[PDB]
Amino acid sequence: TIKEMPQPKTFGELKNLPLLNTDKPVQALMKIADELGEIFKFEAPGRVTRYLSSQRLIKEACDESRFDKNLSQALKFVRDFFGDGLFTSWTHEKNWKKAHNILLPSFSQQAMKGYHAMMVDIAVQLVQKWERLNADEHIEVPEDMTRLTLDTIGLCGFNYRFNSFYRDQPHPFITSMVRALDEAMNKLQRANPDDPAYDENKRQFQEDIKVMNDLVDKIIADRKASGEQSDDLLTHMLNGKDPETGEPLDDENIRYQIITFLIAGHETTSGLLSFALYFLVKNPHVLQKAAEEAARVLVDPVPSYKQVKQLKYVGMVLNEALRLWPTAPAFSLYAKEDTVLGGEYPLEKGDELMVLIPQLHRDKTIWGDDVEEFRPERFENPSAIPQHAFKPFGNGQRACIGQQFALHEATLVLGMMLKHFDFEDHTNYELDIKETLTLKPEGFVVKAKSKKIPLGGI
Ligand code: HEM
Ligand SMILES: CCCCCCCCCCCCCCCC(=O)O
Repeated sequence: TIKEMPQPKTFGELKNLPLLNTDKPVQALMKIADELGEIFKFEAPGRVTRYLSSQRLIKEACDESRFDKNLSQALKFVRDFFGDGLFTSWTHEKNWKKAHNILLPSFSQQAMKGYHAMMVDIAVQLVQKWERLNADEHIEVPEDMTRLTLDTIGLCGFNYRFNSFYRDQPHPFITSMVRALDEAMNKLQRANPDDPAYDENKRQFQEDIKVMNDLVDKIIADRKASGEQSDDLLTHMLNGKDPETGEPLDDENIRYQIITFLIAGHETTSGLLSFALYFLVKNPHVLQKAAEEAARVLVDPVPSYKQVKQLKYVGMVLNEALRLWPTAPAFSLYAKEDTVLGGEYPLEKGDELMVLIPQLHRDKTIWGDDVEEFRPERFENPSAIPQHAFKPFGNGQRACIGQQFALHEATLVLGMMLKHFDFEDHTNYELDIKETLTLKPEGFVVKAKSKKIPLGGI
């Protein structure tokens, strides 16, 4: 001995399923995890997942020799349109490593230096929009963040312009992405999909996916012509060949990586830049500190690569935002063999472990008692932080390929936002967190008066 494991309330045949009959499943699971602690079992009709909340257990699950990435029920649903791309394939699925190798040089420090110019293009457009608002007006934060993040990935990665800033409503691709992620979440809590009560759902689902796939076609079409060709993420998808297998990617898989990187390459970064600004307005002193570093370092009209790299405190602000609200709030692992977790819990081959990231980031035994407060200075000495305490970019070889992309874009943009503007929480915003598997504040609005510093170029 050995336990034994805590389980939340059950509802007969459906077991734990009713508990997440909410538009906010992750957040509910955090509250469940507040009461039950480090580990709890969740069972739905014919599936069982153990949710982990503590560093001492999550460090173990992060042992790549014992546990490997698992497609959760969530990821299996996302696989309907993510296909067999990097996010939704098994580690030992031929197409994972093949694509990993092929696409990896598109995230090397030399690619970032080359993505910078286009990152600034989109950032300048956002600043300009904010500069051009009338005094009677406010900024819709996540809406504008999504505008930036999608346009950024679309240009740096595909040399395609979404022109999100030439639209006052969300881009159709986003509307369709949100509806498709929204359904994926809503299949988690129904376990009766056949029912023609869900006939309209799968009709709109297929409608959304076609909208997404129609865009990919335009992206590929634009590439074939072009001429003055770039050397970006798409160029590697078409021309790169994998040393191990000696193979290029097949067209079926390319289509899936375009959809994967268009979605996973912006959505969570949008959430990050939203949550980051929110915390900064709720915490006006750290904002000031961030504004000072911004102003001191960004001495040119347009930031260089080296200058973003110098925005140290901004980096800490984004990390602390990732601590409290990691925008991809969970990842799944399975036991490679029969094993015992933390000396107390016996697991069978292929049992599921969901890492509840936000709860991991609130483990008092790691972060000290003040876990709920926003304090970027925690990351002044990361060496003190134990291994596998901070995991907002996943784990191991299945960790986020686009991590430095997200951060660099988020650092540049937040840095520029703070140089050019003073922000005001005019409505005194109360945090509502929308759940689309990913996490993002809903209705978060602010006002910005211009610091009237000039811009433009590069
Ligand atoms: C704050 C911004 C971001 C967050 C919080 C984030 C979060 C994550 C997490 C938690 C995983 C691991 C998934 C899992 O274990 O199931 C992951 C993997 C991945 N992310 Fe990100 N990500 C971010 C930015 C990006 C960007 C900008 C891209 C595209 C350039 C991207 C593309 C991917 C891909 C392709 C994988 C899976 C790769 C593989 O398995 O080889 N991510 N991300
Ligand atoms: C942009 C890529 C999207 C991939 C999804 C990443 C977010 C992790 C999944 C969160 C779902 C958590 C809800 C619990 C689901 C359940 O057990 O029923």
